[PDB]
Amino acid sequence: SMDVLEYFERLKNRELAFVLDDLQLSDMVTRRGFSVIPFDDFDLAREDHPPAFVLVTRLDYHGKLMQAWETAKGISSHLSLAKFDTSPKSVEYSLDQLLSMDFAETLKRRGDYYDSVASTNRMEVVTPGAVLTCDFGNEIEIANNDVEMQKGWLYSVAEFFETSVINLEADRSSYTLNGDLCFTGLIYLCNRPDLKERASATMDELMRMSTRGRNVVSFVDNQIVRMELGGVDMTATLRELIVGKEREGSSTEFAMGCVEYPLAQDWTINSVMNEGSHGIHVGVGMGKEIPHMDFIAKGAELRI
Ligand SMILES: [Zn+2]
Ligand SMILES: [Zn+2]
Repeated sequence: SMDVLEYFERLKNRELAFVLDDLQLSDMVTRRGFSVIPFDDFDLAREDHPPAFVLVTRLDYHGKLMQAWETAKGISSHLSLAKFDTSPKSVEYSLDQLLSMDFAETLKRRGDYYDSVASTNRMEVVTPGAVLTCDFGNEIEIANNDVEMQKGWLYSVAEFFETSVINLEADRSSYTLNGDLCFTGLIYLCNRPDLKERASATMDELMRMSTRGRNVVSFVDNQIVRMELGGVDMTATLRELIVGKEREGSSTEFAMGCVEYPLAQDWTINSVMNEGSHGIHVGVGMGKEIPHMDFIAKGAELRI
């Protein structure tokens, strides 16, 4: 059972089997010094298989990987970009971001942030013109927090870049949000091709707006009640895409990014890498009938 830092040092040193699902992306990966093997040729089931990094670009392959979880018997994480933007531009950006960052530095902030959620009942997020409060319940649901990677467990890399609390069982099974959050940009995640066809165009509009000025999201009783992007109120567009669907405005994720990205971020690119941006991000939607939006505030400071 390999240690997480042991895993990523090998990733930095190109000592991992790079499993790839779209071979048209092979040249960009091999140009970065990795030996690539197609997805359908790597035996995740064999226990002696070498420690692997899987890049899933396609939703059908994202499903094939999920089919192999209970059968997996070795060491593997995977960067799942199938549910975000899967263009070469997004893929090159995601890999450049991952391969440039300081992993050990990221994992300790992550460890420290979990040392903060467990102890405290209240968190205050201060952004330039806003303050957000988070009241953790007595029973919080969290994303996998293993620091030594277990055998047969398919780790999503992203969960190594953030400390994430989520309201999965019910609307407020873990935490409640009241107040405002001024954020930098956003990403959005869709689990189905049906949803991605409907919302992607709109969500990309919202992302580009986020570059044009003040971004602010407001919560009352853990329900999103206002969404300002580029200094303009878009709450009407928010309601059209959440009303009458799933839990509507219920916040679904409260998480803390732990990555000091050395390379410039691009907030027009819907890549999961941006969710790990050092700071705070809030989640709305489950990616089923509403895209799971993540309003990400970078330089945000925390208060207990
Ligand atoms: Zn998150
Ligand atoms: Zn999220």
